[PDB]
Amino acid sequence: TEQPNWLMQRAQLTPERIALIYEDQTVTFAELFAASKRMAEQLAAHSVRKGDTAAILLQNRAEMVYAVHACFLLGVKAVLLNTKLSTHERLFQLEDSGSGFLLTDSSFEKKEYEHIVQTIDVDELMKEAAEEIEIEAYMQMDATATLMYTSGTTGKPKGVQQTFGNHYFSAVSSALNLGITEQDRWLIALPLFHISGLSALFKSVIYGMTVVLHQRFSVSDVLHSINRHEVTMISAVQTMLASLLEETNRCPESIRCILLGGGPAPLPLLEECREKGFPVFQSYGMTETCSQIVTLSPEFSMEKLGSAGKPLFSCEIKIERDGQVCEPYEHGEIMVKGPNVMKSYFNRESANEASFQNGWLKTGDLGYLDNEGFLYVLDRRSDLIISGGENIYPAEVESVLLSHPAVAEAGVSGAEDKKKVPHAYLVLHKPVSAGELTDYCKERLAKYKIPAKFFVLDRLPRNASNKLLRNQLKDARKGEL
Amino acid sequence: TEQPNWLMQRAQLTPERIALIYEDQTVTFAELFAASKRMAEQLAAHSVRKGDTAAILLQNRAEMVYAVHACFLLGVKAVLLNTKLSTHERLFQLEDSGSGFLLTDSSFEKKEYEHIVQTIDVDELMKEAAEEIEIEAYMQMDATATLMYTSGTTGKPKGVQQTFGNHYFSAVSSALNLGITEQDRWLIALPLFHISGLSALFKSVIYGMTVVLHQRFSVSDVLHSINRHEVTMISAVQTMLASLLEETCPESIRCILLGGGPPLPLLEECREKGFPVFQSYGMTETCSQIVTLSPEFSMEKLGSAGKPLFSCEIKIERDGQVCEPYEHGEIMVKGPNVMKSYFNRESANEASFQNGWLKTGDLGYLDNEGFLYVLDRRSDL
Ligand SMILES: Nc1ncnc2c1ncn2[C@@H]1O[C@H](COP(=O)(O)O)[C@@H](O)[C@H]1O
Ligand SMILES: Nc1ncnc2c1ncn2[C@@H]1O[C@H](COP(=O)(O)O)[C@@H](O)[C@H]1O
Ligand SMILES: [Cl-]
Ligand SMILES: [Cl-]
Ligand SMILES: [Cl-]
Ligand SMILES: [Cl-]
Repeated sequence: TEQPNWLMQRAQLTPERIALIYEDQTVTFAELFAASKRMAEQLAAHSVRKGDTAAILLQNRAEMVYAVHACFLLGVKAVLLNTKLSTHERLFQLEDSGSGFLLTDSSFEKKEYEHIVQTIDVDELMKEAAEEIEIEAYMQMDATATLMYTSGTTGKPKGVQQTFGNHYFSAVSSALNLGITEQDRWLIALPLFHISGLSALFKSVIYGMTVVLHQRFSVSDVLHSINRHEVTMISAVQTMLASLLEETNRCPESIRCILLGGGPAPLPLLEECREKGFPVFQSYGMTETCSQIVTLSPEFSMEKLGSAGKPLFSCEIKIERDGQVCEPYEHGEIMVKGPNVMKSYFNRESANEASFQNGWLKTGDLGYLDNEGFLYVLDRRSDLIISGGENIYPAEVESVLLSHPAVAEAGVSGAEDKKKVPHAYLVLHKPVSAGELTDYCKERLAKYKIPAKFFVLDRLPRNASNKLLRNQLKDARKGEL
Repeated sequence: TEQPNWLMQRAQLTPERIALIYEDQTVTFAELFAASKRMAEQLAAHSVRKGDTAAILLQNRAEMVYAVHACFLLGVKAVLLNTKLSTHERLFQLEDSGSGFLLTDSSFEKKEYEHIVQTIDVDELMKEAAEEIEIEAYMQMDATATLMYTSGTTGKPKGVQQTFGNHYFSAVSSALNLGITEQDRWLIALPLFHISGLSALFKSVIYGMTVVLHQRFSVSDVLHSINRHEVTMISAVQTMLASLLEETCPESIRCILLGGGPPLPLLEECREKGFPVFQSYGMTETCSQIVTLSPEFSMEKLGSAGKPLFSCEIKIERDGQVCEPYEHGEIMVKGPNVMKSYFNRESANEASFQNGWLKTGDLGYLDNEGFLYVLDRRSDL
């Protein structure tokens, strides 16, 4: 039911291992526990009470790391806010979460939220003095540690309640998938308010592993940093990976693991990764699962094109259609289970009752398993297009459209015909003929899947997580033929 | 509260990794799961049902490993009997544990136990046909997996109830401690009925790590195995460590896990000849080690057990209050790898547990830097 605070214990065990390398600075676990302890004392001074909820609105900085751990030490549910949310979107999550506080800095417009929560400035806060406190030495495994909002393109975002046990099991289960050395160091250049970034902070204290932290992704800063600090592990999305490949001949020899999240990698991209010696682990997972729950090892990259792999140890997946488990290759909804799967959505009775079934979580993702149990992810249930009687998965068409030389971004929505039909929306680099494109699709897609008409834009309607909002491409800009 | 069966999931994930190296043979996890499922189907034919208690009396053999897993797959508590005990020490434990079965072989006299339990001969048992069964695909974390008796110099042995949870957390904590590698291989030449040998079996299937198994310890056979199979981890008692060092330390070996008492002569020859020896403190109650001392500290934290594994806790108490460094007191352990309760010992359970902590019955102190020094059991003084 409880473990010692990971940071306190990590500090007690290996006080002088590096916890955080951030720009110039290095921070030891002892230092990090010290920083975090005093920040907790300062928050304690501003009336932040055990059992409260503080929201965090910060770019990737050492202070954000301290704030997360400080909340832990005070016993305060931490809400991680996407910094690219609109003012309105932030306000909703502040209200919905029941935050009493917003810990932000001068880089945001604090006063915009003062009317609903007690705003606090990470840097103005740190200067202060306060009565020292006796910290929570124990984490309760079933307590909500962090709340994180989903960013699906359907509906109002849901707060995922992630327990200390969730995070612990995520970290452990991942180490059994990837192994762990004392020489391991992990580069995080993704936001810490997304679970790919946040979970690394917990991997760190639990493994006693250094996290090298970048505020943003810039390929040269990362490559330098990789070499300056002997980085063995990096987390990436497809675009960060594409950039690493074009900026290198071979893969930096320090790197032993590239954890690719977000979506599949197109066949040419992986094939070069194998050629240039890039050890790419593809993965599937979500906010609901506290980072990855399924992974594919490099040695299966080409052999299992399009697969997210197999579940981590202690975890399970299955595929279901109307209450019944699906045969191999039969499309259905992906369901997940394991000690890393979230408690429940916060304050969402309807979604909870609908998304759970006997300890399994319904992910909202469509997919299937092949005979060996590898998982293939189709994309969201909600974006399904039944054109004929048959199903159309937008991610499939977008993929074929995107692989074209002249296509920059592709989006597929289901319009109407006296028979729903598929429409494409292409951002372009070069110009491209609708005949030149229809025949690219002809070669690569069943006829009924191919986009009826084509539209063109300069940008496609994305939410604050860069996710394509399909319901809304009707419309923005002008499309020809 | 539940995990899929470690062996089943491990066989699903990496079917052809080597589970077991024993003598000639090697057994893949797919094979280990097939063998353990078969044996479990054969036990079921002999009326061994879910919720029963089976004792196991065997030397280190591949067949013992199957038996352990067959119990898990059946939902059957496994009692591991020390083969070097007297028959009556064994009969006491069979009665105490409520075993309905004893799995053993020709090496032992079955007729010596059958007036109390049904006896089953592992090798005859295997030769038999059996209908297929629906195995137990989940381990409940809070259920007893194995019952293992205390080697009590302090009176009547107690059955340590070791949960699936305890074993898992023990294996996970140790990994956080030592690190784990695909290339890692662990040699066991110690008895499987002691927790030090048993726990490798669980490490094996949770990590997906090969265990190199050895019926007994003979320096020549062990060093030949170490090299032929590139062992990286090995579990050893004080005696075995003297014997191996006297015959020279293989580059292949990365960790030597030492168990039992704390010898200033001994350790430096290890450092010199190049032995990465990890000193440790554990008990049956903690389902393996709960404290370890890295080689980086042998000199000079002399006489120290080391520091608690992650998730695990160590304090030192006298009267009913916390001692200070370095003031002596009774060592008390705590953590998810620590046994819940002794089997059918109401008095000893309240005696031994003060608020989530286990009174260890050993005395010791912590230094300024919080390392553990273990002195002697409080009993004799
Ligand atoms: N490997 C993958 N392949 C396809 N879709 C993915 C993959 N990983 C994540 N996703 C999508 O991203 C969602 C998780 O979103 P988030 O909570 O924002 O990380 C999942 O439900 C999937 O729909
Ligand atoms: N390094 C050590 N120093 C002192 N006593 C030990 C050490 N290792 C094990 N023991 C004793 O062995 C007991 C458990 O032995 P066993 O239950 O047979 O594993 C512990 O309670 C300790 O008292
Ligand atoms: Cl380590
Ligand atoms: Cl639930
Ligand atoms: Cl025999
Ligand atoms: Cl071999």
